[PDB]
Amino acid sequence: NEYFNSINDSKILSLQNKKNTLMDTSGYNAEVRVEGNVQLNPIFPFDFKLGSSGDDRGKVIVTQNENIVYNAMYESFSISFWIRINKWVSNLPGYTIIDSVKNNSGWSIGIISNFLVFTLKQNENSEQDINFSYDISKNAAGYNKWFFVTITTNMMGNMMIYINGKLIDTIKVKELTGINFSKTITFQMNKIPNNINMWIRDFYIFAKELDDKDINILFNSLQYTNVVKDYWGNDLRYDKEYYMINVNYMNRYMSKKGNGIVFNTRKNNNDFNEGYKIIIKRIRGNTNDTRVRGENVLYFNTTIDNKQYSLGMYKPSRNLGTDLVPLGALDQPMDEIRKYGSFIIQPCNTFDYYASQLFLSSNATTNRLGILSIGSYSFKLGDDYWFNHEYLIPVIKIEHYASLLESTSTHWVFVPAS
Repeated sequence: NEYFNSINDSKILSLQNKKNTLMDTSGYNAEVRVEGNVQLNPIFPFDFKLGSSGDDRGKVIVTQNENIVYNAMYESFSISFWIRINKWVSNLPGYTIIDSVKNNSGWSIGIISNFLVFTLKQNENSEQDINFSYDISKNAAGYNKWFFVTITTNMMGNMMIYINGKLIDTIKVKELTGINFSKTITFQMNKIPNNINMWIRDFYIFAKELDDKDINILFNSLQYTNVVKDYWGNDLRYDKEYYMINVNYMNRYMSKKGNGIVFNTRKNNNDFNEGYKIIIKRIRGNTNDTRVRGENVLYFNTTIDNKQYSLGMYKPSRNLGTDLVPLGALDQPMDEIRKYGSFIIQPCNTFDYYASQLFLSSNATTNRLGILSIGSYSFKLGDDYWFNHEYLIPVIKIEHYASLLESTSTHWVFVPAS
């Protein structure tokens, strides 16, 4: 795969984490100082963490050698990295997160409100910037997911910004005389006059202008595709409590009536703190390392009252439709769970969310009998006696699901109860 090699040749700075230490694996060997409280993840993705807290707070400084800066100080360059910010609310005040400016000239990345802005500066008067705005409708609880930023900048060409491989906003670079690029880049959360976290990982800078096919290769090479992710982009894990949500129904939480699992309307969308939680339990794995991966056969438990149930098929009070059968909370032994409560997970990640599809399994094997979806149906549950009622329920389509195989009503996400 030379495509990958051709890009790496142009790499002037590669801020990676090896041996539990931040360093420059570019080969040009930059200086990396780690001041303050900077958590460093031992587990992949070997990310490093920073805060907005006062006093001793995290600071990472990187100093590049004069020779290699001077050459690339006026031509073409790109910046690419993974970022995550927790409680990135829409009313958030302005912050500078990554900054590379010495004497009123350079480049600077910052976040304010629903915007992540990238400024280019020459002097104290004039400055040209590009930004990415997050869709507040889709992210009422805050844009708290991991996302991969890529900024290409050609000095007499174009200055574009990418998120997750998708081009977002693009503007024309202005005449910038007297623009001196600093030899220092500082990762630190500094407020702007008039408690959040930030995770960074794989901060690369290139000496050329990367194209669409290059960016998207980079994006895809820099993730484990077969590791299913939670809502925020972290490795989805077994034996961990999550809130199970359908992509088409982000304003519903999970509840129970009789044997039936029923979805209900969230009171608010500040937090995800509502309804019953589930735990994912493993059955069959190509690997056995706590992480949930594609083609793993699995099942779901959940503690409702002081009992613990497992999600599994049941016979509804009347027929809901052809080949259609509801999923519910059942107190069933492992033999029943293998017949009627096992699923095969497949990751499905888009620009909007990190989700997954769930296929009904045949006797806990990877052979597929159906697909887990969601719908509103009229039947009896619990104390219901006189009339049928409409319930929004999880439902498995059996045998013929090629239609639903592409529907976003089959995309499920998992939000931790942290």
